[PDB]
Amino acid sequence: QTDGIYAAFDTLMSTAGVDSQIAALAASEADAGTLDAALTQSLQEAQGRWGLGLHHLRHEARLTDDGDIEILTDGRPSARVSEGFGALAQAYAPMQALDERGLSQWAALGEGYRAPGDLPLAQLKVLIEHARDFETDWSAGRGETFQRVWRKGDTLFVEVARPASAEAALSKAAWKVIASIKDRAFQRELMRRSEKDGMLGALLGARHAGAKANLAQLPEAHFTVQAFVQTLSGAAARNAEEYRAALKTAAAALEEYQGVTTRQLSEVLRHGLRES
Amino acid sequence: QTDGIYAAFDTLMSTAGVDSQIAALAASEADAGTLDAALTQSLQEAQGRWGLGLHHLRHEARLTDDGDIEILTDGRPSARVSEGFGALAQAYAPMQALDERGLSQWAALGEGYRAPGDLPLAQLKVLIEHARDFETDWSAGRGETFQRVWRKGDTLFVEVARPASAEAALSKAAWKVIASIKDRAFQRELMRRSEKDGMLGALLGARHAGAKANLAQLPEAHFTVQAFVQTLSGAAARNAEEYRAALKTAAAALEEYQGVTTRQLSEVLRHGLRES
Repeated sequence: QTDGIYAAFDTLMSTAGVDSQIAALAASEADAGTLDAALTQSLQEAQGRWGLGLHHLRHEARLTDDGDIEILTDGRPSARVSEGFGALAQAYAPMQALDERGLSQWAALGEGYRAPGDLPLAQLKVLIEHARDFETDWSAGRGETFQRVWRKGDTLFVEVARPASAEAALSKAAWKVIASIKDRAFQRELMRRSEKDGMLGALLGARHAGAKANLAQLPEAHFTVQAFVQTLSGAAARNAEEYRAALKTAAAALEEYQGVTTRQLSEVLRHGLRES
Repeated sequence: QTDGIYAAFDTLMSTAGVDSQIAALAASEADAGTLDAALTQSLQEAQGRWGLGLHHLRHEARLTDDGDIEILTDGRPSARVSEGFGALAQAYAPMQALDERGLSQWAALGEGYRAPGDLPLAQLKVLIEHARDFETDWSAGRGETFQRVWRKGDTLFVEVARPASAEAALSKAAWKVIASIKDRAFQRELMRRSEKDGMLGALLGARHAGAKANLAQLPEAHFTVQAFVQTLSGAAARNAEEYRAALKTAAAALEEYQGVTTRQLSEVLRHGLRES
C-alpha cells in the first residue's frame, strides 16, 4: 500500500524531465541520508520546471519510518507520495496565485519591490553587477514565452516559462496515441465527441472499464513542464554576459524538456495501447 | 552621574546633539514604559552621529532594577551609565573597526556585496529606484566630508561623515577660548605654553592644578558629533533626486552640530579658568 514508492517518486519526477533514479539509488543500498538528499534535489529541480510558482518556499522530500516519502514546503508536511499525485497537486493548489496567462504572481523573493520586466538592458546590468538581492516582474521573452530574473544571496536565477495546462498535454499525448490506431469508428466517435467535450471525456466514454480508474493514477494529469530555471553562482551571478547566455540556455532547455516529457508520455500512453 | 542617572544620560546624549529630555520625562505624568522607549530612541539617534560605525548592531537602553541605565548591543549588556562615560567608550571600542581616515569598515547591512562609492550617478540611480537592500562603500563628498548610502527595507539611509576625535574637537574648542581671551598677559603665557605642549595642553595648564581632572569625567572627552544620518521613506527612498537633496541636508546638519558642540565645549573650558 506504500510499496513501489521509490518508483512512484521517479515517475512523478519524470513529468518534469528529471531522471532522479531514486529507485536505483535505494537498490544500491544507499544510506537514508543519501536518499533524502537526492529526493530533495530532484523535487527542487522539478519545482523549477513545473511552473506552479512557489520559488518563495523551501521544497524538501524525506523518507519516513513507515516506508513513505513526505513532501514539505517551508518544513510543513504538505503531502505523502502514497496518497497519490492528485493529492499532491491539491496540496500545492492553495499556495499558488496564477494570473490570466498562467504565470505566477508571487515574488520569488517575497514581499518587496519588483523592478519592471521590460527594463533597459543597461539598468538591468547595473542591478546584476552592483545590487544585493533584486527581482524583476515577468516580461515577454520570445515565441509566446515569458521570462524573469532574480538574485537571492550568491545565486542568480533566470526563469523562462510558457504556461501550458496538464489536461491539454494529456489530450494531445492521447491524439498521437489514438492517431496510431486502426482507422475506424473508435476514432470518428472520439473526434465527434471532440465537438462536444474534453478528450479525457471522449476517451473515457468510448473506451472500456478501468480507463478512468487506470488513468487516475497518471501524474502527467496534474504536472507538466512549463518553465525552466537556469542558475548562476559566484562571480558569474554578477556578470551580465553570463546572464544573457543563461537566458538563451533556459529557453533552449524549455524547448528540450517540453519535447522530452511529451515523448515519454506518448511512449507510456502507447505502452497502454499494446497492453490493451 | 552628578545629579541623577537621568541627568547623566541627558548629558551623554548632548554629546551627539540629542536633546533627549529624559529628566523631564521622568518628572512628568507620562505613562509607564515611556522612559525605556525614550532612552532607546535617543540612543539610536546618538549612534547615527557619534560615528562609531555600529549600524549593523541593534542599540537599546533600559532602566535596571537598582535604578541604573543599561546600554545594550544585540540584546547583550555592554555597560551602565553610572559606571561612567570612559567605560562606555571602552565597551564600544572592541566592536569598532575604523580605518586610517576614521571611517567604519563595517557594512551597515553586514556581510555581503558593497558597490563602489564613486559609482556613476546614473548607475547609482538604478540602484535607488530598482534594487532592494544595497549598500555603497565610502567615497569623498563636498567640503572635506565623506558619504555613503544604504537601504534597509522601506528606508534609505544617507550618511555624511567628517571624522574628528574627541581630542581634536576639544583642541578646537580650546583654540576658540584662547582666542576670545580679553586679558593679553595670560594669553602670551598660554600661547608660549602652546608653541610648546599644544593648545589644550596650555589651556588645562592655566587652570588650577588637576585641570585634566573633572573634565576627563565629562562625556565630551569620549564622544563627539562626527557624522549625520538622514533618512528617506516611501517613494522618496526610491528617488535619486531625493538622495542628492538628502546629502546636502545631512552635510548641513553635520556642519551645524559640529559648530554647536564646539561652542558648548568652548563654554565647558571657560567656566573653570576665567574665575581663576
